Parts: sequence; structure tokens; C-alpha cells
Amino acid sequence: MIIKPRIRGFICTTTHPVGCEQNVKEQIALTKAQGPIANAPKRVLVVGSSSGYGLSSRITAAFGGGASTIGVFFEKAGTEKKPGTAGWYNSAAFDKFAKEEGLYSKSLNGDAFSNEAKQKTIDLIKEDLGQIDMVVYSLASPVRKMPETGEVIRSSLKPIGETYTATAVDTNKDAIIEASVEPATEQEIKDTVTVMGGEDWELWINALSEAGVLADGCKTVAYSYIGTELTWPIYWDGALGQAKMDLDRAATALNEKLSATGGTANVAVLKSVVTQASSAIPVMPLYIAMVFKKMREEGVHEGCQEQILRMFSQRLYKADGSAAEVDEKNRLRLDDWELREDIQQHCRDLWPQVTTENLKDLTDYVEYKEEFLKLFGFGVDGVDYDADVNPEVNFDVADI
Repeated sequence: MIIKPRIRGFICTTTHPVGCEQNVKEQIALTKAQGPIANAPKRVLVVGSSSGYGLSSRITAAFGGGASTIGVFFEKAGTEKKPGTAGWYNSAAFDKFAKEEGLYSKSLNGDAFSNEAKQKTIDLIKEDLGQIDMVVYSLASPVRKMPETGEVIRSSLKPIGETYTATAVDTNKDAIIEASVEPATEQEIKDTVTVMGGEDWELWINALSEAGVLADGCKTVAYSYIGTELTWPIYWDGALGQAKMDLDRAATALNEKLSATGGTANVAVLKSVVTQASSAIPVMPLYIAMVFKKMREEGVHEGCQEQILRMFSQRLYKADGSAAEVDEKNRLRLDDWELREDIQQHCRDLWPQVTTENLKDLTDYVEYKEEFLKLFGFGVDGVDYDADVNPEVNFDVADI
């Protein structure tokens, strides 16, 4: 068929299969250009491997470190009459290129929170790789079906205590507005820790030890975010702040466990990036447009690929083998460039002066929307969008 973009606001109900493959191609080319990571792990599991940091995690490990990779995700294949989700083609394109290079690549598609997800992974590891030496926990679901009870829990992006009011950009008018978010209830906060904390991370690690498929010295990392003071009432003091609290607790527990045979567990705090959910909080497109413009000017701008490459080659698996620099809570900090003072101070100074009228001058907002469209495979360069495209695209993936 011929694939349009059906997009109003920041909901895009359409994906472009080749644009997505072209996006994996660019990220792969970027990692290869940095050269092999001498000390990188060889048998890598990525729980949540189909987009954003998870996809770049799988790409770094395979195409920068030469690793065999198993990835877990929940995507929707495309039929002849309906394109699938970006994550489906992202994964399919990964498999294509990894297999073209002789790298092991298997993928499991389903509910990564379910007990069955851990079993099919334990089994699949046992058929070839035998053991895993790194687990990337990069799930980004706002929803968790509890593995014992079937109850469906969703997280909430709300402050705690008081209302959160901030400047924001209105959708599809590009008009500066004031957005408000109500405080979380006592149950919405629990539920956020349940979905976005470290419980399911610990379930993956603990179940994988109890099958023997965790290699001695295995390291595991989960991804988090601290953000600017513009979003402290959600990401630090809000419902999601209690979740990240819980991820710290899990990392401490997991780090003690794997420490037995020399391994580690860390939370990695990553930078602001444009993702399919990033436009949830209303201030985030406004802030991201502004700080991306400054960070481009200072030459410190990065995407998801560069972030995970730097985590690999400048934190976890450094050429000289020296230990990763961590913060006081034993977290890796890859948001160190974005949270530099001259960068943050620039946003602080410009923030009161942003208007509908100077939006495109003070911020890279028109670029923001292009990058957001790039998530679903549109606006990409090596693609003729008038070409017919088959949305049915298969690869080495098994359900459940």
C-alpha cells in the first residue's frame, strides 16, 4: 500500500516500514563509526529492545561490541492491509542486519511482565548462548499486568501533594500555553511504584539466576531519568519519583546479589530524548526544543544511540578497564552534559521570555516535530514516501 502520516498532536496512528528500517540503519552506521568496544559483553539480553534506549542498547551491544543478542518486546506485526508498530519494524530491521553480519539475534514478542516471559527467555538462552553476561532492563511501559493475579496496573505522571503548573506548547497550534496536572492519589502513587519501580527488574534477574543462565560476572543496568528542575514535581518529588526511588532500592539489592561472582547492577540516568511518550508531560516538548538548540550550539547534543554508546564505552566497558564513574547513589549519569550549568542556565534565562511568536527563534521546535515524526518512520532521508510498501515484514521472532 501507500503509507501516509495520520498525525494530530503527538498521536501518530501510522508507521512507515522502510523509514523505520532506515532509522536502524543510521543508528547502526553511527555505532560502527565509533569502532569496536574492546571490553564489551558477548551474550546480551535486552528486556524492552524495540525502540528508544532499548533498541539503541541492542544496537550498541551487537554492532559495537559484537554481542549475540536476545531482545524482548511487545509489538504488533503488520498485515497486508495495516502497518504494524514502529517497534516491530525496528526489531525486524535489527534482525535483518545482525544476521547479515553473522551475529546471533533472537527475539521474543509478548508481555515482558508475565512469568512466561522469563521462562521462554531462560529456555531460549539454553539452546545456544547458554548463559548471559549482561541484562539491559529498558522496559518503558506505562502499564503492568501483575504476573500472579492478572490485575492491570497503570502508572501516573502526576505530582505529589500539590498541583503542577508549567509553561508548555499547545499541540498543532504551536501556541505557548500554561498546563496543569493534579496531584496523585495515594493509590496512584503505589501503582506507579508497581509499574515503574524495580520489582519486575528483580523478577527478571532472580528468575534468571535460578535457571543458571546468568554468567558469573554478569552486569545489569536499568534506565531512569532525573530531568531538569522544570519537571522536578513529576520526576523527582512526584509519583514517578517514588518509582525511581524503588529502582534504586532494587539496584542495591541486585548489585549485592551479582557481586558474589563479580558482577554489578546499576541504574543509568539518561538524558532527555524525543520518544513516543515524551510528549506526555506538556512541558517536555517545549524544554526539549529549547535545550536541544543550546546543546547543539555547545556541541554536546546526543540522541539515544550516542547515549548508550557513551554508557558502554565511557562507563561500563572502558578501554582501560577502570571503574565506571557513578554518583552518590551508585548510579551512572549520562545526563551529565545536559545538566551542566551553562546549559541549564541558558534555559533558565530564556524560559520567561518564550512566546508563541518567538518559539521557533528561541527553540528548535520545528525540528522537534520532525524528530517526533521520525520515530514512526516519516520524514526520513533515504525513503521515497510515494513508493508502494508491504507492511507484512517477518523476522526471527517467537510469541510469548
